[PDB]
Amino acid sequence: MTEYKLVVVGAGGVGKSALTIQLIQNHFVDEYDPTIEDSYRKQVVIDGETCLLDILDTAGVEEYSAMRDQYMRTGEGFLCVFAINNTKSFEDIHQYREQIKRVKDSDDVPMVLVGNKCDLAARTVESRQAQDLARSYGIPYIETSAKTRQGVEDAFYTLVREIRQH
Ligand SMILES: Nc1nc2c(ncn2[C@@H]2O[C@H](COP(=O)(O)OP(=O)(O)NP(=O)(O)O)[C@@H](O)[C@H]2O)c(=O)[nH]1
Ligand SMILES: [Ca+2]
Ligand SMILES: [Mg+2]
Ligand SMILES: [Mg+2]
Repeated sequence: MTEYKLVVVGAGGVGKSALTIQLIQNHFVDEYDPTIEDSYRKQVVIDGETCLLDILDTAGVEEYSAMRDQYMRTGEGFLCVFAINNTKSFEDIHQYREQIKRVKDSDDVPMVLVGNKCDLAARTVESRQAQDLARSYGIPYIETSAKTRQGVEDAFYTLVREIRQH
């Protein structure tokens, strides 16, 4: 049926893999195993439409992000993830937005800004600060927790709804 190619990007350790695995496999990965490039596929019904989700989980660690650019080129929408307890990952979003623009050769790419680890209390990125960044990009800001599942489905489904507006 209809297929949506989603790509999850962001700094190392922000929770890209945990988010993807929680969405697809329904469990929380507690350990930290740096990702090279992994893909997941699953048939789901989103807003009444039966579709195929192809999610590319990318590397956030520089040393493991070799051919990242090439893997991303096929993506139709991107989840730009940072962790609410990692100010540097939030400041890093700028770099991922630029990479996406290069990979897609477009300044109009479906995207969603995601502030992950919202279950943690050492918050250094306030909601309003992220809402403002998202507003400047003209995209939605959603907070998530791969641990509790809060906002996880919302984040991924919202990205699909953004692709549909493209
Ligand atoms: N409390 C909490 N921990 C989280 C959350 N998401 C991820 N983590 C934890 O953060 C660590 C890194 O998560 P991981 O998904 O591997 O991050 P990544 O962005 O995929 N890293 P990499 O880019 O190297 O592939 C793990 O110990 C994981 O359990 C969350 O929502 N809440
Ligand atoms: Ca391990
Ligand atoms: Mg990972
Ligand atoms: Mg501050």
